Amino acid sequence: LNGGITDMLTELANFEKNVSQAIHKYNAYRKAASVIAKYPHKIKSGAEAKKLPGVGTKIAEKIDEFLATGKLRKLEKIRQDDTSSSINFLTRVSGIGPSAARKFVDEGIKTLEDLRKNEDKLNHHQRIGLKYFGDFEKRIPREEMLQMQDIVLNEVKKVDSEYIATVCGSFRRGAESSGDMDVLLTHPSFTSESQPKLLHQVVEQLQKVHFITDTLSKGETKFMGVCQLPSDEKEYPHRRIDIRLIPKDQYYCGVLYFTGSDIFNKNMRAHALEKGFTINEYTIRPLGVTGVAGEPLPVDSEKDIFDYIQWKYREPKDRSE
DNA sequence: CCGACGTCGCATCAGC
DNA sequence: GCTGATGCGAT
DNA sequence: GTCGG
Ligand SMILES: [Mg+2]
Ligand SMILES: [Mg+2]
Ligand code: NA
Ligand code: NA
Repeated sequence: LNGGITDMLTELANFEKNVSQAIHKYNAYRKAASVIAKYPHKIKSGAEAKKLPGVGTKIAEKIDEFLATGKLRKLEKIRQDDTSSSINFLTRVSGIGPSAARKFVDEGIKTLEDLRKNEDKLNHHQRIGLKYFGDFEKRIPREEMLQMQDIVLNEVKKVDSEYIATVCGSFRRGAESSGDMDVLLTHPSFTSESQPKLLHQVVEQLQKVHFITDTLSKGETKFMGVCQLPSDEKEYPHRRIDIRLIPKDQYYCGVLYFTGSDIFNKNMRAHALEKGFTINEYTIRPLGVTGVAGEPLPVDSEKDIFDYIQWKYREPKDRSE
């Protein structure tokens, strides 16, 4: 329908974020690319697009140009630019954002090769991003995700049978593949102000059984790293895994948010707002007579939240929006 | 015309 | 050495 | 870049 338009907008989005360092323009282009991707008609003019929320004058004009010529002069130019295309490209390495990408490129470090020759200039996260550059862009079929979940539940329950662990993200919604694995962890000993080894013990056991292979970051509540399923057949790609330790009374807010989708949480938070409730990742709080958030409300399941805002409990599988 | 546009854990930097 | 700022990746 | 107070 409109793939050349949404690809153009997304390509424009990356340059804003990665090259121009204009995060708000990057979000503007993505919002336009979104509303256009969900629009069930081949767009015939910019004015037609201008009607969607998030498509403004400049994007209307760009669609017009793309439609008359099949390209954008500005995009063609930026694509052929050595500095800018390299800056944009290097940011595909996890841990290299717009600012590290610019410094590298300033000093002639432009490709994954140049990064290979220059490990001493790279921090821990950046080497791991480089090391698994290829793997980190592969998707994870559900079947692998299920084997990954097997290992995670087994090993956590093994460390202490009173842990509760839930694998969230698109996997929880029954998606056919996933980009990474997001595990939320709680324990009856952990509430609000309340060991700082409850997370460490889990990471430890999963390294012990060679499931977790590398660490990007780890503190007392959040872990970010890499894992790989065990292999005379072909080895599995290395995967991103995050592990979060959330207090008991915030756990179900956490589970809901990190189940997504993006848009579902958008809509739900919005519907929530009009019923005079505000839901963040931690709490659901009732907005008082003048806009004052009061106390976090007691929550013991996902359903509890869904009740408060008089919404119908939704299965994770119907949470695209 | 002009400000908002998400918010925060962790790693690491800049400054004292 | 410590403190607060900044960069990054993110439902 | 778009929106909206
Ligand atoms: Mg026990
Ligand atoms: Mg994730
Ligand atoms: Na519009
Ligand atoms: Na990156």
